[PDB]
Amino acid sequence: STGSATTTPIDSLDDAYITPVQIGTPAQTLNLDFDTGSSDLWVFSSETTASEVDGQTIYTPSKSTTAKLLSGATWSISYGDGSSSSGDVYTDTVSVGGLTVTGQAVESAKKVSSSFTEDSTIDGLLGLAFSTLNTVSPTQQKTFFDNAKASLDSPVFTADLGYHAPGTYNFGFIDTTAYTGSITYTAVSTKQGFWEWTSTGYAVGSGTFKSTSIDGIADTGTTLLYLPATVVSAYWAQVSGAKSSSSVGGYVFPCSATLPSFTFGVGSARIVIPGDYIDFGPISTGSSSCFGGIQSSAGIGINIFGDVALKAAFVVFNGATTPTLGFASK
Repeated sequence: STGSATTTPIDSLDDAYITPVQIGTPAQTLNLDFDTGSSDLWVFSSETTASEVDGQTIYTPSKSTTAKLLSGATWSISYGDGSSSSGDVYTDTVSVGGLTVTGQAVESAKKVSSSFTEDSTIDGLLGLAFSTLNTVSPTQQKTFFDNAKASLDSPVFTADLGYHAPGTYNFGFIDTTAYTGSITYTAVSTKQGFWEWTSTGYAVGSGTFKSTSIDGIADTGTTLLYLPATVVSAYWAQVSGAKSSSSVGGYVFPCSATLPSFTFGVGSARIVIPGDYIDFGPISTGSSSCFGGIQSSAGIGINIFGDVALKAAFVVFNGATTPTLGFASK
């Protein structure tokens, strides 16, 4: 089997991407944030505290003839941005782009933090990291990809995120029309539950490439590119007037600037992020200070190749017995 679904930016900045997902019988379609940095499929639901729902579409398990309470199971998750959610668990039929999993754990939110409530465009998350990170207790549950893997033509999914435009998540096949050149594959460590890999270095603009190992995670659920402070300082030093602002929470730059590109290494290959992809617009409406798309990871504990980086590439998440990641230009 295969599946193919379009993923769409939630706003004009590409702050996140939503992909329609069919849950239950008859289908209830929710728009979920596919997140290769986490491993829970959770949804706004008929059980979510009413004051914490503001415009989202909810899953109502009582209206699904295939929903079954997973008795005793609870879940609770906290994300790197400080947001969180928790609740109970149903199993139900879940389909993405024509690919169907029966008995998928659908984690029904009883509580969500304010940032979820305040984002009316995201009806939940669909985790695509390794199932060892799944938070369901006392019986850990498998991700959608893990449940589908055996049925797929090839044990892979691909992320093809657009810049200010829709893109595609494919399951079970590699669309050879979706990228240019060849795909360069690189080793993955699953020891932290992430799609964790080592970039071979970077360049700023037309500058010379610096060979240096940068361990980080391919995370479709993180908006920006978070890298060591040395790398980020070297980037922003090429932008007149750019500075790190503790009050804003990162590097800002004059909105009048033209930003240089940023290149990262994948083995001997190179992925170029155009300068425009690094512009996240005014810090507040009408400001001439703009927020940068490359930020320091110093406070996180891990480097994160988020959407800023991934949308410059066609990315293969290879879930073979030994997982690997592939990157191609497009």
